[PDB]
Amino acid sequence: GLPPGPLENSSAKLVNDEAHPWKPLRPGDIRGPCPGLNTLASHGYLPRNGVATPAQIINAVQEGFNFDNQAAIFLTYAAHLVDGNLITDLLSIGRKTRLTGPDPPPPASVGGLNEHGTFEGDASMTRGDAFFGNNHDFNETLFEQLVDYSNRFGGGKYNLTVAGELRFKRIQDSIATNPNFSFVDFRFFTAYGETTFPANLFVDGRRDDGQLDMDAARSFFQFSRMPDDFFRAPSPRSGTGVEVVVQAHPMQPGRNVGKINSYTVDPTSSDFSTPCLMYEKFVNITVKSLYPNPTVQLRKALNTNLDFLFQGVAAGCTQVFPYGR
Ligand code: HEM
Ligand SMILES: CCCCCC/C=C\CCCCCCCC(=O)O
Ligand SMILES: *[C@@H]1O[C@H](CO)[C@@H](O)[C@H](O)[C@H]1NC(C)=O
Ligand SMILES: *[C@@H]1O[C@H](CO)[C@@H](O)[C@H](O)[C@H]1NC(C)=O
Ligand SMILES: *[C@@H]1O[C@H](CO)[C@@H](O)[C@H](O)[C@H]1NC(C)=O
Ligand SMILES: *[C@@H]1O[C@H](CO)[C@@H](O)[C@H](O)[C@H]1NC(C)=O
Ligand SMILES: *[C@@H]1O[C@H](CO)[C@@H](O)[C@H](O)[C@H]1NC(C)=O
Ligand SMILES: [Cl-]
Ligand SMILES: [Mg+2]
Repeated sequence: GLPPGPLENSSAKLVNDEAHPWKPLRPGDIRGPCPGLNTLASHGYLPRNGVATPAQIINAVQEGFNFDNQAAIFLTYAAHLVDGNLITDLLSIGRKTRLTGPDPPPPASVGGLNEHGTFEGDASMTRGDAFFGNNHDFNETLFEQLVDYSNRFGGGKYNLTVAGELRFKRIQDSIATNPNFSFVDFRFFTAYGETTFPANLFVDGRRDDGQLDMDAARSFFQFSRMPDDFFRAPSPRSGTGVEVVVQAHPMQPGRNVGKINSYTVDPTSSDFSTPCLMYEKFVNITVKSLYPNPTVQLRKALNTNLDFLFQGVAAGCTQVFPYGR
């Protein structure tokens, strides 16, 4: 289906309401590395089994959290192109599942949001690096480090100042311990934006003061659960304040080169000075590598989802056509 448009009414409102109660997981229900999508699934804004269409994800992030339309389109179609089934139009918000339907040929993985190095990647705040065995489950030790950083830099709340310090701490922890640490291109961009989302979208919309309390933080990050009486944000937003997080500790894109403490800058990577290059590499290298020579029906589904992705790309970038027009 076509990407949904913006909300007709973007006011703050109760989203933890009678039609969207929290429920625990049933056998087979899928949760993944994103506390936002996990919460929408666990309140029935998404299918509770954690398998959804791109149109369902965009409608859910808008309706439940007031995620802005352009950000919703960009992230949802990027995730879907690399992790979703383009023929069935289904994406797992976590593990690979037969529920997304018959797989395309390799090297396409259709691995769900849990797939390392497509969307998901290293130096997550509350999830471990894939090298350490689990890139998707809530991690109590890492959450307690978020709490400690909130206590030291946020007077006990998570805010953009905390985000700037913890983002850097998590990068330095991956450099020191993950010999395969990768922090380039799409992950370099998304890792900074994600640190703003708790301050912008998990804060009750009646306050909208960017100060997330640790009870609410644990409820979203661990239990995929809105606070009792949670109001969504009072206007559409996604990553506003990311400039504060970058400014705290500016980093160049790079990777460890098969050993700890070997962080080597990659001059072929996009960075914040080359946002259009991030889009071009994502399509020309990442998507094309999964679907190098697609059959007629896949090519058509790729071209449709690539058009939708471009709708979420900031004005002033040129659309690229890896399978022609
Ligand atoms: C619109 C579509 C969305 C997609 C496709 C998506 C996908 C993802 C993925 C794959 C990750 C894992 C990246 C990583 O840390 O390795 C992630 C992280 C995250 N997402 Fe989402 N997300 C979306 C929307 C949102 C929304 C609406 C929120 C909040 C309301 C949100 C909050 C987060 C947070 C806080 C993290 C970081 C978790 C951490 O580092 O501990 N996302 N998202
Ligand atoms: C734009 C904020 C920088 C980092 C935050 C994570 C990335 C995406 C948030 C939504 C922006 C969607 C369009 C970006 C434009 C582009 O891809 O060139
Ligand atoms: C918009 O939503 C608000 C509360 O969420 C409500 O008070 C108002 O009546 C709504 N506007 C329309 C167009 O219905
Ligand atoms: C290691 O990094 C490579 C790409 O640099 C990636 O393909 C691979 O999945 C990573 N593995 C883990 C578990 O980090
Ligand atoms: C959580 O993260 C810590 C710190 O990186 C790690 O040592 C631990 O093995 C992870 N897993 C669990 C289940 O706590
Ligand atoms: C985070 O909270 C601390 C303590 O209240 C404060 O000094 C700092 O200015 C806050 N930062 C933001 C961006 O709100
Ligand atoms: C992507 O491929 C297009 C041609 O399809 C080309 O114009 C563009 O320069 C490429 N961008 C890269 C590799 O960054
Ligand atoms: Cl919007
Ligand atoms: Mg991760």
